[PDB]
Amino acid sequence: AHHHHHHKVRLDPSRCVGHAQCYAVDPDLFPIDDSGNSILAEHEVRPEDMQLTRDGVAACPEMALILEEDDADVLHRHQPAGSFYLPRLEYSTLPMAVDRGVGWKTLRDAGPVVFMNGWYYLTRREDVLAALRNPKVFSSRKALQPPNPLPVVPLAFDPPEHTRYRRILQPYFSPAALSKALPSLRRHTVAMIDAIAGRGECEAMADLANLFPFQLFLVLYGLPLEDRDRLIGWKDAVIAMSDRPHPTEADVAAARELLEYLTAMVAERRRNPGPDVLSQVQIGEDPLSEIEVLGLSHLLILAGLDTVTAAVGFSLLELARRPQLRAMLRDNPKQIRVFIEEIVRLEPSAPVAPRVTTEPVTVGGMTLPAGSPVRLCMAAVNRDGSDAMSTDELVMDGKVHRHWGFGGGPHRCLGSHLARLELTLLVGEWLNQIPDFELAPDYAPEIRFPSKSFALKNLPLRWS
Ligand code: HEM
Ligand code: F3S
Ligand code: NI
Ligand code: NI
Ligand code: NI
Ligand code: NI
Ligand code: NI
Ligand code: NI
Repeated sequence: AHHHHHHKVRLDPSRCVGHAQCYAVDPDLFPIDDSGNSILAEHEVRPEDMQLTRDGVAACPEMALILEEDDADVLHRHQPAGSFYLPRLEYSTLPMAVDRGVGWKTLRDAGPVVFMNGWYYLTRREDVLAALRNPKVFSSRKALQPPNPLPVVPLAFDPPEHTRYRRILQPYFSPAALSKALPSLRRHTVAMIDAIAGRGECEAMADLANLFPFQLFLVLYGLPLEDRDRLIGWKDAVIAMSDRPHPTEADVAAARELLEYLTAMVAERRRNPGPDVLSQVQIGEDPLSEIEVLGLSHLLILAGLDTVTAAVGFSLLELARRPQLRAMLRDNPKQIRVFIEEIVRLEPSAPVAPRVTTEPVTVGGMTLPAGSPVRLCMAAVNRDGSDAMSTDELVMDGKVHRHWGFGGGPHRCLGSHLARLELTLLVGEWLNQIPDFELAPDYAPEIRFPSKSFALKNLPLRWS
């Protein structure tokens, strides 16, 4: 018994991509810099800190924190294809509409690699996590730019270009940076909840979730608040047309009007820079060009808003069904954060990441030729059952869980800190003013499937 070995924890710097989940477990044990990346220095773990240290190590989706036995001494020194049968499924008949767990289980069980409708889906954690970390082989640039001259900054870039974009942009998107915005975001969120509360009922998607992200976006980036509904309209049309081989005249015009609006905004920020993000990325040691900030602005609008909308809906749905959970969470920011992580783990708004391979690669004993289109199944991995943080159930055990709902590897969601901030604000201020509410009768929650959204079609709520 009494040979109790002590432990040390260290950071593998090549694995950290700044998820900052470790910091959420304990900010003093797991410090981060102004870009949201761990600055933990290797050290002996105090016996009283062992459980929180294990929790932080368990929270990192890149496995970048390593706990090892502190056992160095004078003797023990520490040095400083086989598969030819391709499974095929039809995407559109996966059982997704009612229960994502049943849907991803159907896909997972067909095999490590499943061909559906032109794409190779990688369904298994080993392959997905490895592929996310291997941008040389699994390229984002080859997959994620429409043949559109406006660069999709930073989504459609590989290292080293991608690395520069992340170095430049992460200081503006970190927990430290966004904390300065929180009084503003909280004030606007309180106002939105107050508009809802006095009604006694809503259809939460159309009435709140569809509006809340763009409202806060305008506040964050200093855009005119009266432009919200025009901008939502443009966003909705440009999202809808991305799937269309032959966009309508209304589609083309919507895209043109959004481009013209953002072009004028970006040019004005370059002429008269203020203490805002879109101004400041355009000056300093390594400036972004106007076209780069324009591409970034389009990406934030088209990818950072409907994702939060969808997560709002799932958050309110689950609270509506669970009265005792509502009561625990109210005025409980630490457990609200636990809850929001479970919602993103179980109902990630972008459940797969597309890539194109640059060289042959063997996955599941199967070799995929160079140039293969590949979808990495984050959502399925989040539910693969391989540990207690990976079930199909909502798990409220007081701990921050690792998951891949915000992606992983270098493209890990740039807005992940913001998404968590907005979702925890919403849940907290909803429960503050609307502690008890229920689903309207005869409601069955479903997503629209197959489609470009994994969000609830609607969410009818009622209260007194
Ligand atoms: C719950 C809400 C959100 C979820 C589930 C989500 C999910 C994701 C995922 C999985 C990726 C990686 C895609 C890939 O590897 O190809 C990603 C990338 C990205 N997301 Fe988020 N997102 C959310 C909210 C936001 C917000 C609020 C913003 C900013 C306003 C945003 C901006 C971005 C950007 C700029 C990237 C590209 C990062 C890069 O390629 O380096 N997202 N998102
Ligand atoms: S910030 Fe922390 S959660 Fe992981 S990716 Fe870096 S050690
Ligand atoms: Ni002993
Ligand atoms: Ni002894
Ligand atoms: Ni001792
Ligand atoms: Ni040990
Ligand atoms: Ni050792
Ligand atoms: Ni030993």
